[PDB]
Amino acid sequence: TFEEVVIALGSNVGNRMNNFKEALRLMKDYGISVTRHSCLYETEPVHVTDQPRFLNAAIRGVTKLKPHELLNVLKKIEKEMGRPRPLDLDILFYGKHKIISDKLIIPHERIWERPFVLAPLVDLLGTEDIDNDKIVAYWHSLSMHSGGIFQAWERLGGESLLGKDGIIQRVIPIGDHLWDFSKKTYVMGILNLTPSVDTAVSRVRSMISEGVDIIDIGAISSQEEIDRLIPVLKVVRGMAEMKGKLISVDTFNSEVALEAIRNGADILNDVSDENMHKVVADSDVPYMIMHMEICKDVATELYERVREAELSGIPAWRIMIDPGIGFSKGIDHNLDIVMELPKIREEMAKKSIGLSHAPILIGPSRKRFLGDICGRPEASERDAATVACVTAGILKGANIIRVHNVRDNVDAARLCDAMMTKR
Repeated sequence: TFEEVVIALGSNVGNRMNNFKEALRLMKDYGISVTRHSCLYETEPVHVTDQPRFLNAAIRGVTKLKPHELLNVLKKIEKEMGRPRPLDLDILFYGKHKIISDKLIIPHERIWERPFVLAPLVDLLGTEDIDNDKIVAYWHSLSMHSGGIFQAWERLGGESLLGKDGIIQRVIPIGDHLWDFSKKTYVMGILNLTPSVDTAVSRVRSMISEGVDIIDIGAISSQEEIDRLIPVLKVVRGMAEMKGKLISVDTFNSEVALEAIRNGADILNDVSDENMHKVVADSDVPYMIMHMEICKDVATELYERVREAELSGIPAWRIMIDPGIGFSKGIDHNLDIVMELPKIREEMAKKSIGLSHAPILIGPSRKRFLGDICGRPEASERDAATVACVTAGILKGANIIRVHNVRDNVDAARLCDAMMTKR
């Protein structure tokens, strides 16, 4: 009926991400249902060349098509996009057993010595979830030196391969650029619209001189919200000071999402509408999702929502995570999220290793819990507590911090990044 497959994607030709976007469409139409996307990888060349760097990924899906039928749809997509060849599609795994034909070694022995194949492969697999992931145990056993796919990766260098002096980098695509949200801590400054246009621009100008990276503009009724957001969105986007800076926008209203994307919003931050998945699917914008036994609860809660999002055509490689600090009505839960960020990632890794590597944004800034712990009932008096909390979260792995006081938190990010530099 349906056989589970894993296909690798590779491109260093044209708009590399357009090729991957196109391949994913033609895969759907020609009878391939993609259930899981890997993270995106940008691989350095291991020899001297003037060629562009490769973008490498992998997908996992169900298909009726037989091996030779499937291979021919991939060869078809390859030629059809080609009218040098833009896009490599390779079958990594078909069903449960090794296939051999004239040219069809599935899985080829090369995949256990290619980090740009193995890293994205690993992301499609959970470390536990054996209950619901029956086919994976077989893939593991097709490894040439045993210990599963996971130990093949480890043999190559595992996660040590990504980072400072890395062969290869996990990257998030934002329009025409690739951002490595793991290379340093990115600081997202809050610009709130209910505490006008001229104040907004001077706020932003100040955040930019304070060291900010990303501007979070957040504003309920579908038109009221368009009327407040879109004008300042337009202005902020045009600012000369905002060249090569990102803008996230905070909404749950698909119509605000669509209008914001159209008007220069780089990241869309949902907090929760089935129209939304569709808006974010047509677009090329990163999709940040917020969370609604704490580690396990947050992991699985998040996972369920990412599985939903992948299935509705939103790859995991442009999905970002906020565990939702300071929505929990209590101290102990908020401290856990910050201090147990690596544990949340293990719990995510159990269902999806890819999601375990997704960039994580924390927003502790002047939340009540800092107040209750430090005796700061005035929000504005909670900045020193916020620097401390943000320093903890970065040390426990956070990649983005959502802050009110840009300068003080930037000083903390710059220091955390110097401290965590391996030396």
